[PDB]
Amino acid sequence: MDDDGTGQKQIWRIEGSNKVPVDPATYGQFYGGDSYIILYNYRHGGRQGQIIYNWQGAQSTQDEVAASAILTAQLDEELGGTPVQSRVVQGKEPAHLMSLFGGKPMIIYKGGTSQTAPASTRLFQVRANSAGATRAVEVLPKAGALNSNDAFVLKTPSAAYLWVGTGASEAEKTGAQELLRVLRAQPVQVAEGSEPDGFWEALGGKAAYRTSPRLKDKKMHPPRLFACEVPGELMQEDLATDDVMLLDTWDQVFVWVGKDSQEEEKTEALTSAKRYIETDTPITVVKQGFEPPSFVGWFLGWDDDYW
Repeated sequence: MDDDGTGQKQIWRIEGSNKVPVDPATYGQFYGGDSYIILYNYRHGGRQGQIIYNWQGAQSTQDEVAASAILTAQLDEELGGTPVQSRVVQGKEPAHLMSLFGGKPMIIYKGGTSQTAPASTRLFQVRANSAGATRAVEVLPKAGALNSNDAFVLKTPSAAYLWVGTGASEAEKTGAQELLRVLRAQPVQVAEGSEPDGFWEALGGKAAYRTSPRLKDKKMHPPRLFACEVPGELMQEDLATDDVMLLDTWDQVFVWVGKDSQEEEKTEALTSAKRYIETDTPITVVKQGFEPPSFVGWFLGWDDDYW
């Protein structure tokens, strides 16, 4: 798709069985535990058209999802079934959808509706893909949560650190700032290995986080997650508990084993890992629930309570 995503849009959130208008002041912010609908109006090649994006966060419950069905179909009917439908999952947003925010990052708040209240020790992971689309995701305000490849955003109602990774980009730098903007707070530009005392004091305590040689390093052979090749941003949900996943991080290959996978799966997973390499490196095996900081690092906004 080629449109610049600066057309007139409207954004509802699924609340029970209805869609309720989201504050236009806050378009671009999204609760991860909530589904949304975006009527996007655009003119292009002399012809107007509409796009319905049906966004659904990672924590979004099945009843929410099922309700967005009726809602979408209704909305669609109202407009005379002309708009182009597209259901989207947190992290698999197409370029177009990510451009709908005038360059601003998509920020995703932990929690959502059932509207909760935001715990003001709150960590935010900030990652950009190749094309620059930037996502700002809220992780648990712990300490082993950080990684060198990203920029991160801390907050206490006292201090507000913009933690930079050594493999972070300007696009990742910017978006952290743009978050702080929305978050109404004043930054303190930290780098990796130059943290104040109060830093780790807010994280709960210093702990050697999601770090590695390929996560640390600067000039990016990107990560590549295979089931037994997952497209888009590498999410925790991407990890089917009844499967073995290959995570090739280029100078390392992991073999993530799902809790409920059969044996022969792990057995040829490994076999496949070996043939995958030798047809142009550690083959570290990791079990579900037992994820080393070096594994979890590559994922966008990992939860430990997740399962």
